Amino acid sequence: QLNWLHFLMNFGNIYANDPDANFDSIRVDADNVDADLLQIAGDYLKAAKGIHKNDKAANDHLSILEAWSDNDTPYLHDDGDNMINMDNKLRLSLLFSLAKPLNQRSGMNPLITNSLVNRTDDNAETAAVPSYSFIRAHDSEVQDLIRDIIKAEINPNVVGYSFTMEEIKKAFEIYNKDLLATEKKYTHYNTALSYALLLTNKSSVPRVYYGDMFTDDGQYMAHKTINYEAIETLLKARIKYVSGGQAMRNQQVGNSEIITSVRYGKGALKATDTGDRTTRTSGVAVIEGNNPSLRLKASDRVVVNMGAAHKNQAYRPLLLTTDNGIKAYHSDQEAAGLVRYTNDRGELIFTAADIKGYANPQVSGYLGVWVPVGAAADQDVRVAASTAPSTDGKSVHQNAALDSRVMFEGFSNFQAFATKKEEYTNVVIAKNVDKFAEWGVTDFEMAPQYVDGSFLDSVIQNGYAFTDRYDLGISKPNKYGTADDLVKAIKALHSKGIKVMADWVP
Ligand SMILES: [Mg+2]
Repeated sequence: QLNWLHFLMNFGNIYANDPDANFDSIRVDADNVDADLLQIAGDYLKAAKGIHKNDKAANDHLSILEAWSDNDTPYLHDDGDNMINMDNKLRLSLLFSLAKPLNQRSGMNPLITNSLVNRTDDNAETAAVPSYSFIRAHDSEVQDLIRDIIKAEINPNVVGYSFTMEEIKKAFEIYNKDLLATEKKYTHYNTALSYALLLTNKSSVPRVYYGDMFTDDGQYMAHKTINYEAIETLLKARIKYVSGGQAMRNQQVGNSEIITSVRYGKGALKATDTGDRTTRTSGVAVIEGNNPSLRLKASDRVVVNMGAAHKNQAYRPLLLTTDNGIKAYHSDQEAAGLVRYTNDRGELIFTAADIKGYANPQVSGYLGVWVPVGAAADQDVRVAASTAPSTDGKSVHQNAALDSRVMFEGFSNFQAFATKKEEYTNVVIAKNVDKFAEWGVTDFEMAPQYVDGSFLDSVIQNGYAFTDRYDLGISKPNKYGTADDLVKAIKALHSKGIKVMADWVP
């Protein structure tokens, strides 16, 4: 229903008499999506928000399709890029090359080529097709893993997803211990390696999942994951360093392989571009392996071309793999003891002294990330959207301005129920908006707000009549707080210029 969409996009106007309390954008939350409905949703955004006119209008109302497939990408593209779809091939490359157990783990080449964008050499001012990229989401796998854990370790007779509260309790004890284990029976390997690629890739809007920075269970933002520090470090570095063209390479070395991923720096689309002073102190190198047994030969070298702005230059680590986890460096001074140089050609050179396989709770393989020395404390290589008219018939354009955005899926289906007002998700969001701004979050994907411990979207969406979808914590609190708490959260995100995405189930 399009009149329910109209209500959601005017919730601030209708409930609060306050346009600053309106949602900015739409998550089209499908089973199957009819192409006709995608066209009508696009028509709403063009008529109401003028997204066809220029990138500033489009990027202030950036809307997505969630249909668990790539299938609608051609139709969305042909209909004028009025919303962006997921890059499902890249998600599957991250899952199989990095996250899977060793006996199912793919070679690393798909991380480069098995995507909407072949990132071997991505030098485009504007990518052909816009997208968002992610590794996990609220319904990507946890419900399945909790079922697997209960079936294997607690109750082998369980039918479907019909669990007792005590079964889910016990299953999360096992799940949470597995997150902290080197040898993982259930949970994903190499989360930080997946985020290092997601947050340095060109030509996609990355979406960070709440449950990769905080525990999937327990109170909102109460318990940081072991990967919180690595992911926060990458998010802050993305603002400061991540710009320009991309090169990805895949080298056989010793008994295994590595990939390299380079961004040339702001104002350098090609490896030959020299750019300006800001190009010199931006860009990044990511080095990854997915094999804990990786050992380089004494003669093995990994030569990493940083681009023509980076000849004869000091580099320092951002993230390095250690025996026990990942060390983060928060300044040039903190990394002073590990400075290395590019040569006359702008190449970093790594050896067995730098790269080997590790097995720890965060890494199954290898991660190293390097940034140029000398960035100002306030350096920000993001760019604002153009107000010049769009001239190709498309609304959303995957250019440097869209690449500057970060989406945050700001909920877990398995969050604990608040025991006091201070624990309500929407109260906590309002209190912590400075943190989302620090991370470069531009688009905040909120939980469904209408009026329950269900963790299956199927059960939730079946459990509420069409009138229930107008009750956004109004008749009684939703799981996330009162309607007034929702209004305050939307206004708080707007106070930092962060856009807020409504969950629209057609
Ligand atoms: Mg969905």
